[PDB]
Amino acid sequence: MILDTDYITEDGKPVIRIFKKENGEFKIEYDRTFEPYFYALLKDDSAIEEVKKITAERHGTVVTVKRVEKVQKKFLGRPVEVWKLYFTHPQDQPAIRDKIREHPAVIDIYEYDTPFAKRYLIDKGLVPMEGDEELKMLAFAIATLYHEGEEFAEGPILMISYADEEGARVITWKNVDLPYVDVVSTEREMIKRFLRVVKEKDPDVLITYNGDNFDFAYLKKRCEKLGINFALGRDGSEPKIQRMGDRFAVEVKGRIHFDLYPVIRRTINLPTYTLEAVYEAVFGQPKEKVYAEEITTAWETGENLERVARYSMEDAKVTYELGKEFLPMEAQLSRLIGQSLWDVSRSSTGNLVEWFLLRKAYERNELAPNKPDEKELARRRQKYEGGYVKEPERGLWENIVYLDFRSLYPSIIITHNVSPDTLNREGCGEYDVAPQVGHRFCKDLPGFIPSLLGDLLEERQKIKKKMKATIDPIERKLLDYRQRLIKILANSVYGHMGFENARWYCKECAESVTAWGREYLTMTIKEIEEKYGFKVIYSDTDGFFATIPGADAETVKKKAMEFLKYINAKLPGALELEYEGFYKRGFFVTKKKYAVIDEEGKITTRGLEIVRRDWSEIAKETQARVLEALLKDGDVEKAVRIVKEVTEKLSKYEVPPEKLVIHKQITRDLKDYKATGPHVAVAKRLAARGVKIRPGTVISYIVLKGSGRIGDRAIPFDEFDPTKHRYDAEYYIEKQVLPAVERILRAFGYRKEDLR
DNA sequence: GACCACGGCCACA
DNA sequence: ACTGTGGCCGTGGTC
Ligand SMILES: [Mg+2]
Ligand SMILES: [Mg+2]
Ligand SMILES: [Mg+2]
Ligand SMILES: [Mg+2]
Ligand SMILES: [Mg+2]
Repeated sequence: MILDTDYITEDGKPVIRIFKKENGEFKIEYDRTFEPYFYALLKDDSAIEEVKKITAERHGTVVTVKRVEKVQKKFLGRPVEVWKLYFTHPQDQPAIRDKIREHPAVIDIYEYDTPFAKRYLIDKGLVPMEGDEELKMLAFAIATLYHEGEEFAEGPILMISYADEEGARVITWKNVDLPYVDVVSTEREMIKRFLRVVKEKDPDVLITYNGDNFDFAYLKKRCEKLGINFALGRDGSEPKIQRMGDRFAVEVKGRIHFDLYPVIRRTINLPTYTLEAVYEAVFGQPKEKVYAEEITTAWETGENLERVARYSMEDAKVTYELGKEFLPMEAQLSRLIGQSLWDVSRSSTGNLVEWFLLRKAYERNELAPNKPDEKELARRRQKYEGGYVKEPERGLWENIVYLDFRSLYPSIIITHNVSPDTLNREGCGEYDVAPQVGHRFCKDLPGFIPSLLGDLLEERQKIKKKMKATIDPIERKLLDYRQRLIKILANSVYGHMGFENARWYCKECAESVTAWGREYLTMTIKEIEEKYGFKVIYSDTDGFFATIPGADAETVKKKAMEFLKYINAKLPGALELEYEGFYKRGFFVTKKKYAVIDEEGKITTRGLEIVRRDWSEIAKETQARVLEALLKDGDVEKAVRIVKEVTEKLSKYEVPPEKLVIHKQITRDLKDYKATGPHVAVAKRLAARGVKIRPGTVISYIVLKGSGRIGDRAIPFDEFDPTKHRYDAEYYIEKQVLPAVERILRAFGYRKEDLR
């Protein structure tokens, strides 16, 4: 199983290292033959001699062009004659590429910025994380001595915890009498001890939670001060720091540092992403938090260090469990993209399609288009039309079915051969024409994008079959991961075609896809109402809810089964309207806000406040209860009882203040805010007391009793003292709870007055 | 100083 | 930095 790749230098020449795990043991393959290269497009091939003599400067050494090969690749499906420029070392390309672009006779250079070791995974057609090879893992967290107004890592590391299959344990340089605590003297002896434990266990994966930004950085600083060789690398190297936009990530050569924080950021949507919050969300059991002030006071008085030892042990223990939950799927995603788990677990879904496409393009000798320059980025701000959204037949409904298209946009791309290399291609013998936008798409040959999407969705269906037949339990959920990941990857290809900074940007393709989706959807909505007598209640991009007025459920079910047969014969190619589900009732508020109820009894909520992070828990709780009271029982008078009870509780300040917290993210530099809402009024006051407020910070505030601007009297919930503060009951009654339940109960003639 | 457009956040498909 | 479509509110600007 390939685990990562990099390269070292030997007498100037680069050497690819493939970090594998084969037949139970770690091993390193070395390749001294792979040469670095990029392509160049010339006016006349004669100029190759002027450019083969281009020169530049790096490391006090002159970078020159090794050799040049003339090759034929495709660019936009067209036969193009390009010049392959080889170099001796990867670091030659930055030093000389910009000087090459500016030569008179070069139209453009391509694929000039692909990391050498990632280039290798592609050019050699190798796949990380392939095989049944099981990986030995190890989580670790640290405790620190924090004082306000101190430099980062001014204080020592107090505890180092680690967990795996064998259990959780804490090293610490003070006596705590707990069976899982290993005591040493000095923190230098705990760090060397941790190195001893990691080196002995030789784990394939080191799982942290924000170890990209705290744990490894703190360990580094301490190791510099105490003169410790912090050689976690399987080659004996120290952790390597890379830039991650305005952040950092840490490599451990020969291993996979799997930081769970970015992974869980994208995979789960939570109000706050503390280790304790994420653990409760994922496993249903709560995790207790002890704070830095608690930890420092415990360490310097020597008292109650055992609860700090328990916190550190749990940090590692729960970090191992989340590692086991989130790693296998991310290892399947690594397999799909053809990039290392370290990279993929730190990449956006938008970044990954480029890597997948890059690999496919190389498979098909297709010259990857360059990333856009800033002038083209401005030509790419033209907008287009998206999905059709119907104003819901606002109110409550009976016996409704949801019909949705199977992968509407991929079906469209495949069926009509939508690709930048098929758009308005001249001299074809068969075309399809997009509605409204009128873009013609050649069909003589399958295009780049439709070929991959077909291979992808074909593979996904193969996977799902072998899965349902698989006789191994792990391989089952592995295959389950692969096909689930293929579905997400398929429907990010449309988003790519419209993305500002996408290599295969094609606005004409992107708007042709949405145009076809709107035609097909509004057509089926027309046919189901006219031919079959339904009424479409609400329709977003690729589906709709509908029923037959004053009709049975069995009548709605069977007749809808009929309409599916009728409409799927009318639908061309891979388009397919399917029967997603039946629901006994459903309330529809506005566009993007509804909630339906199974005949088994499960409620599904969409877009309403119940699903919103930035709404108080008391409002979401109470609205939920009002939904159940209606969808489950039609008890319009139980719903009003709920609201009157809740408002009475708030007015008596009887509601737990924990339910009144509002979570809003910071998205930019506070310098750059033009409008200051309450959460950025809190933030600006926090930074004024020296708190790091970066993009991503989840402000969590409460509104205290008073008058005037909400922001002027909102405080962080970190600082709510029920003996020194009264929350603003009037705000949470009148500006949170009532407005949320009222949008629903207005359909039955209830004003906010009727809800007390 | 009542009325409102709207930065700004997050949801949906 | 995957897309477009959309609801909602605290805030300050407006005649
Ligand atoms: Mg790497
Ligand atoms: Mg930490
Ligand atoms: Mg058509
Ligand atoms: Mg955009
Ligand atoms: Mg829909």
